[PDB]
Parts: sequence; structure tokens; C-alpha cells
Amino acid sequence: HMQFDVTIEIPKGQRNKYEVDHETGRVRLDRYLYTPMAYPTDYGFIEDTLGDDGDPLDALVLLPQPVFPGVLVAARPVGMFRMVDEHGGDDKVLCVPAGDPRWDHVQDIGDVPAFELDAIKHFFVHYKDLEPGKFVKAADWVDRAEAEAEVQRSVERFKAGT
Amino acid sequence: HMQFDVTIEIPKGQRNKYEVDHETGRVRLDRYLYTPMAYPTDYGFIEDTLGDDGDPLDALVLLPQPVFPGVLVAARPVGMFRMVDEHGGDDKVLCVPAGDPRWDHVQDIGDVPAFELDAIKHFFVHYKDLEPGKFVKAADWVDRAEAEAEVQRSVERFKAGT
Amino acid sequence: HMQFDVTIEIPKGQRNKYEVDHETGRVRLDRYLYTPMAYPTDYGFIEDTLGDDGDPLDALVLLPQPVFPGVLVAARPVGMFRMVDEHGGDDKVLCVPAGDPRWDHVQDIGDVPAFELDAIKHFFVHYKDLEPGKFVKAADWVDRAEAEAEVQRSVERFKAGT
Amino acid sequence: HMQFDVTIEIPKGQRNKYEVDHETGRVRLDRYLYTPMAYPTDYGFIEDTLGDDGDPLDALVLLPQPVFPGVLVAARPVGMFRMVDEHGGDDKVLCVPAGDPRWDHVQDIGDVPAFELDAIKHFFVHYKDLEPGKFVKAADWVDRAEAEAEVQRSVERFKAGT
Amino acid sequence: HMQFDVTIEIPKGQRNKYEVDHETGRVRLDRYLYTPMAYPTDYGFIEDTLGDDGDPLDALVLLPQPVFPGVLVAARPVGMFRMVDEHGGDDKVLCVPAGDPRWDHVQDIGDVPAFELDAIKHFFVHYKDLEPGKFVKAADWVDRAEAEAEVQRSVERFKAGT
Amino acid sequence: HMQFDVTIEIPKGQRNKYEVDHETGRVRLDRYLYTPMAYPTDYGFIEDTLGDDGDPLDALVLLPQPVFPGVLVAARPVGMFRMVDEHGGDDKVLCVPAGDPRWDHVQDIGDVPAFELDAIKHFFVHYKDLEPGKFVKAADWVDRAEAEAEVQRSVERFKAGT
Ligand SMILES: [K+]
Ligand SMILES: [K+]
Ligand SMILES: [K+]
Ligand SMILES: [K+]
Ligand SMILES: [K+]
Ligand SMILES: [K+]
Ligand SMILES: [K+]
Ligand SMILES: [K+]
Ligand SMILES: [K+]
Ligand SMILES: [K+]
Ligand SMILES: [K+]
Ligand SMILES: [K+]
Repeated sequence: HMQFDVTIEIPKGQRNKYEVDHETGRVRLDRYLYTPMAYPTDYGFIEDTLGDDGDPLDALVLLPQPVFPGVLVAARPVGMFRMVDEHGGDDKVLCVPAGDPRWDHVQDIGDVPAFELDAIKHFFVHYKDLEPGKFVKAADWVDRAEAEAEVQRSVERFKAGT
Repeated sequence: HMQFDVTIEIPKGQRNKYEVDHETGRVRLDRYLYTPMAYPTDYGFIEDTLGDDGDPLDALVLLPQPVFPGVLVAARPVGMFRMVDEHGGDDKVLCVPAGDPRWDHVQDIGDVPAFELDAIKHFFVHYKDLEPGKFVKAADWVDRAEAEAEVQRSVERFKAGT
Repeated sequence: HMQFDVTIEIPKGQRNKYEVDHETGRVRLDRYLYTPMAYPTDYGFIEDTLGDDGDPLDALVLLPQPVFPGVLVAARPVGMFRMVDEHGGDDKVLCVPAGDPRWDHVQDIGDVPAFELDAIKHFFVHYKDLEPGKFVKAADWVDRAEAEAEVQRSVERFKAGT
Repeated sequence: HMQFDVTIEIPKGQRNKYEVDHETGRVRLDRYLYTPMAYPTDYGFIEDTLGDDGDPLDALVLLPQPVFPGVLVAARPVGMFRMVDEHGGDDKVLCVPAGDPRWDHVQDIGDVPAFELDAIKHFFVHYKDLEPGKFVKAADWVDRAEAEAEVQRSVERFKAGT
Repeated sequence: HMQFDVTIEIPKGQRNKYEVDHETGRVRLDRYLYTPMAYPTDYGFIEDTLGDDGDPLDALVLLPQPVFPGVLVAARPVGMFRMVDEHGGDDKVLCVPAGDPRWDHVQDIGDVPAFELDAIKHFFVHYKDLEPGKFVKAADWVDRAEAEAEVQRSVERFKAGT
Repeated sequence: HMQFDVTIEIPKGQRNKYEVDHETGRVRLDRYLYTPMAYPTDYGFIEDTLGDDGDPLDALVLLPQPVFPGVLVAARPVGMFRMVDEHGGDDKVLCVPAGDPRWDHVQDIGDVPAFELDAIKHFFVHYKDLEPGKFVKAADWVDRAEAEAEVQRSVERFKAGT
């Protein structure tokens, strides 16, 4: 039942860390990563959400082929990666394409292979290893119901801000 | 004499079916194709046109190297692929870059090799084979004069809507 | 238990049809396909096998990332695509990487999603549509036990020829 | 101290000459180059600048990995390529990523290897060789202080126009 | 009637100059080019030929999609680029795929557009501009009959050497 | 003065771990890495060397553009990464292209930026994090003189084995 639009900022396999400027919609290169790592899934954020830090809620989308920075994908949540960085919580909703029967076997976090979840976790735990003052901690996976609650509160924050 | 701007949605060689949202201009992933096929030419639509279905008129552009989703190319028509899908007519104007003398040998539909036209037709006839309820029929090639008439009526519809 | 080496001739996503010359080991471009299609999986043949036609037994390998023409991959069979072309039988063994626990969930043909099997079938049924005199018919999927029997007989033929 | 945003129009290695339309922000294919050449660095323009010809000031950005057309990169100048074409001056500011310590060794034009500067010059001197009526002349490298003066005047022109 | 096998050393679009070692068959990186140029066509040599300098006769092959270094392509000649470098003659036979009806319109040098021939010439005239002591001169196009004579003499030299 | 040939097995940016079989020369896929990491430089081994474990001595080559698996590059050493894995020593010689003046500024280990050396180290320290029983320890950089001594002993071992 829940679905939303994700804007992918960074396709799977990138060492260039792109970000959308949420005031203008422009794509920016934030930085080239300092570690020999690459985003493990397409990565971006959920449109029309607002986290407590004032940015949209982050999203990871499982896909058969990556998209390009800036592309929208209708998606549904199947779990969430809870984590903190140097600025506090920075959780990521894990998603699959909405309306696509090739993904109907993936409904909740236990439907994603551990090898894939462990590689995602490894990326976020280590990608900033060589950036002074930056880190990732308190990182773990939670289920779809918890992810949906996090999306819902972030939708509420967005609507309160309009 | 006739030329127009085409926005390419899908570069040649893609199995990701991108589409521009005509209200916002954003690029969206519609779907990953269900068949092991790839767009045979760069594919998109003609800016400032409106077909009867309320979307712009589709376009195919022959190029020496593909572009990226969302890129504009000034183009001129050399023929049209007439076809119907599950929603009725969904014709495509075949184009070459405007103002480029490397394409001056291509003025009308007979100037495009049959192998290329037959591969284009094959794509549209088969790409939805594995999507239930979707199909393509009544598919054939027509000449530049017919293509230009179709563009002109779609320009008229666009202007009437403003 | 059964495993073998596959030489991949054609990575997933190719419209260039490469083939290894079995006398010299050289990679050759056989042809650019005439249809707007691309190999649905990495494709090649099983080393040290001989089919009745005097060529090695063909193989399809499911992978998380494609390889390059000429690369060896240790693989194990999970089923087979039976088909005939203009020259008679030309079956393909479907395989996954051997010794890799990320594939342990795939043991037999029912463990591969229908969407993937149907796309593979579609490729072989249609890729020669635009080549005169060439075709593919009598095409269907069989299980691992049948695939292993076909591999074994082809290993026997190879050894008899030495 | 000086930094600015560059919009990259053309990634390193491209023979497709993309340009941003400065009225709309859309990316357009200007042309496929007529020579067998490719942009030697990521290439674009400095946001919120206006040259005498009414377009923003051009920029070259040294990067470890190219970006995509339309991407913003915060950059700082280290020199400038002075040149004229068929329409007069068309200088390019040479830049490195701002705020990135991997580039702190590059502060002025003498910090860029001659092989790289000579390849950049070669590109602009020759890329239009096969376009009638188009050329590049009076081409040479100047230092950061001269580049910064050119940026500053172009920022002043931009602000006067608002 | 004449055809031969070409080994492609360098795909279209490369700035890495690969070469096959003719004693071992191994692919080597000769050098990264010093100019911001890229091979305009797939480039290599004709198997079982020997030029006067003791290397096989060079070949350019027109293709719809490039191959990989080391790949064989059955080809037929349609003309030749005569040129000299710092070591004397170093002519290139221009070819199209043999046995492929998509190329039947290309029989001789006048069937290749001037824009393509001029870009090929430009590449060889300029690619060594920034290499001291290296150059290309006396460069021009000749017809298929002249190309075939050059191939034939080089086949004769090869056979005399066995 | 010292130079040698390196066969690159794995281009920069790969998550596919290729290896050459030293008995046959064939390229094999060893495995897809289990971590979201990619080789930080082109990686392979020095031809005509033998380490104590019976395999050639490993090499890392700094390049402006990656090569393809199996390609030879004439190289010279500028330092070495000393490390141990689950099987003992598995050091890597760090190299630049031989005979190429664009690399003449890199003569010893202090001429390579720390950011690059630290990223290389990070790769080897972490790439097997998610493989049970596999690890990398005792990892550090040493100078050219030490690297050359290691190459020389491995050349001696190779020659003793013939
Ligand atoms: K966030
Ligand atoms: K850190
Ligand atoms: K339409
Ligand atoms: K259908
Ligand atoms: K076969
Ligand atoms: K057919
Ligand atoms: K300008
Ligand atoms: K010119
Ligand atoms: K030659
Ligand atoms: K020169
Ligand atoms: K080793
Ligand atoms: K481990």
C-alpha cells in the first residue's frame, strides 16, 4: 500500500557523491569519495519528506539496472537502515520499484539476502573512514513497519512546513 | 525547411524506459523493459506539440553518438512510423539533426536503409511481448510529407491549448 | 556436485555476437545482430565438452556483474533451455557461479524467476527474426537433472575424441 | 579565497558538444564534433558570470572522475587559457575542486603539468579544424591572478545586469 | 571477392594505444596518446600479411559498434589511406565487414562520406603532434583496387617468409 | 633503470576479481567481491617473476586511463605495499609506466600523494572484510629500493625454476 517517489542522486557503482540541492533541484558534486568504495545500490531521497535535520529522508532502491542522477522512481519500502553519523541520525529507507511484479517477492527486510544487506552496511560503515571527523555508528536493519512509520512522520513534517 | 526541438528521453541501447513528466520536466523511470531488447535509436518527443491523447508527439532521432535523458536536439523529420498500441495511435516521427550537413543525404524515408527501419519496427512490435495486455499493431513507415503534416497538426493543437 | 568451466563469449547486454574459434581460442565477431536485442545473460560454452555438431555445449551464466569475452567462470548447472535452430538442436545449459554462497538458493530451474526465464526464451526466439533462413523453435526449459545428463554425454564425447 | 560554482556541460572524453541554454537551463546537443577529438577536461561555465558577449565565462575543471552534463561543482581558479575564435575572445578559466585537500598542491598555473596544459591547448586549437569558417587563435596560458581578475569583472557584469 | 581477417587492436573512441605483439599475440599498452584525440574507427592489422617493415599491414574497419582489443573481424577492403610517418610508409587499408549485407552499398572509396574520411585523415595527421620527433605526412586516400594490390603483395611477403 | 612487464588482471574501478591462470594464460573470474569496493588502481602481476608461494609478484600500476584484463604494460617500480593475508605475505609492487615522461616526477614512494596511498591501503585492508576466514594485516608502504630488491629476488627465483 505505501509508495512514494524517490529521486536517485547516485547510481549504483559510483565513487562520485552527487547530491540534489533541495532549494533549486540542481545536481551537485559534493565530493569524490576518499575511500576505494562505490555506492552499493542506487541512492537518493524521498520527495515530499522532511527529516528533523531539514533535509528529505534518504532512500536506497534495489534495481535491475541503475538510473542517472536526478531520475525519479516510484518505490515502496521494505525496511530501513538505521544509522548515525557525525551529525546524528541519518537513516535510509530501503525500497524496491512500486507496481513492478518482478519485485513482489520482496515485501519485508527478511526477503533481502544477507549478503546484500551486509554489503550495504559495510559501505556506510566504511566510506568515510579516510575523512577526518566523519564517521558512521549505531547501524542496523529494521523492518518495513518501522520504515513506514519513519516515512509517515517525515511526510507529516513536510506538510506542516507548507 | 521544417525543424523542431526533440527532447530525448531514452538513448539508443537502453533497456531502462525513461519518460519526461510533461507537467514538471522531471525524468522518471517508467519501467525496466520485460523483454531483452534495447531502444534502437535515441527516442523522445517533440517540444511544443500535443497529440490527441494529450501528450507530445513522439520522435526517433538518428545520431552518430547517443545523448543523455533530457537533452534537447534540433531536428528535422524524414518520415514517420505509424503504429497503434493498447491505447490507440502512438506514431513516431523519424528525424535527423537539423543544420548538420553530415545528414544532408537523408531527406526522406527512402534514404534510410531498410535494415535500420526494419530493426526499429521490430523493436516496437516486440518490446511489450511479455507485458500482459500491452501490444503494438498496424505498424508501417510513411514519408516525410506525411510526417510533417502530423507535426503541423500537433503544433496547432499545442497552440490552441495555450 | 557437478561443476565445470564456462568460457563467456558474450557479456549480458551485447548486440555484438562474439564467438570463440575452437581451433585457436581467438575471439571473433560473428556479426552485429540484426534485431534490436541484447544477450539477456552472459553467454558462452562449457570447456572440454563436445556436442553432436562438433562444437562445445552452450551455456548461460547468471551473474551479478558481466565479464569480458574470453573469461572463464567456474559454474554449476541449474537447468537447460532446449531449442532447435536452422541447424537442429542448440541447447543451452543455465548456470550459476560454483563455490559462491550467494547463489546457494538457486539449485534447480524452479529457483529462477519466470520473468528471467521468459526473457531468455524471448531472446532466442526472436533475435534472428530479421535474418533470412534462420530461426529458433521447439524451445522450453528443463531441470537440472536433465541438464547434467546433457553435460555428461558431452564430456564423454569430448574424451572419446582425444 | 576565490571560489564559485561551475556547471559542467561536457564531461572529459566527449565528442558530443553539449551546451546549457542560459535562458532555460536545459541541456542541448550543439553538435557532434567534426574532428576525432574529445574534451580534455570537464568543461562548462561559471554560474552568475557574464562575459562581454552576453554568455557566462567558460571554465575547465580538473577532476579525478568526470561528472554528467548539468552538474554543479564548487571550484577555484588556478589559471586561464586565453584564446580567440571566429567570434572574438573566448577564454577559459582553469579550475580545481574547492574545499578538497587533494588539490591543495595546485594553486597556480605552474602547478599543472605542461603535458596537460599542452593537451588542453591542442584540443582548442584543432577541434574546429574541419568546420568551415571556424577557428581558434591567439591562445596561451596565464596565471591565477589574471584569471581571478577576469572572473571578478564577469561577476560585476552579471550583477549590473540584474 | 577479396576478404581477410583483421585483428582489431584499438576500438573506436580510444585514447589508449594498444598493440598486439606479433611474436606472442599478447595485447600491450604502447602508450596513452599525448593529444586529446581518439581513434576514429576500430584499428588494427590484417592477419597473415607482412609489410616491408616486418609488421603486418594496418587496417581500419567501419562498424556499427566497436569490438574489444584482440578481436578478429572478417573484412573486405574498400580503399586505403596512404601516409608516411617518422619511419616511412605506414598505410592503412580501409575495410567493412565481409559477408554482411548492411555494408553492400560500400564497395569503393567514393562510397564513404567525405566527413568520415576527412576525420580519419585528421586523426593520423595530428595524433602525434605533441610527441617529439614523430609525425605523419604525405597522406591521402586511394581506391579499392590500389588497396587490394597492397594487400596482395603483403600476403605474398608473408607466404615467402614461411 | 629497472623495468619489467606487468600483466594487468583487474582494471581500476572493478568489483569483479579477475585472475590470470599462470599455467594457461587464460583470464578467469575468481569472484565478485563481497564488499562494496573497487580496485583503486590497475592491478596484476609482474611477468617472469616467482614469489615464494609459487605465483608471480603482484603489481599496482598508476595510469591516466585503465586497460583491459590481460594487457601488458611496461612499468617501473616506485615503492611497494607490504602486507600479509590469510596465506602469509602478499606484497604489491607499486609502478608507473616505463618510458613515459609524464611520470618522470614519480621516482619513489614519497612522490605519490598520501591520499592515493591511503586509499590503496584501505582497499586491501577492507575488501575481504565480509569473506569468512580471509583478512589482510601488517600492511605498510616501503620505498623503491626495497621494491627493487623484492623484484630482483623474484626474477632470480623465476630463472632458477627454468
Ligand atoms: K538525511
Ligand atoms: K573518518
Ligand atoms: K505519444
Ligand atoms: K503483451
Ligand atoms: K552449440
Ligand atoms: K528469420
Ligand atoms: K564564452
Ligand atoms: K576550420
Ligand atoms: K604498419
Ligand atoms: K610531433
Ligand atoms: K602474490
Ligand atoms: K573477513
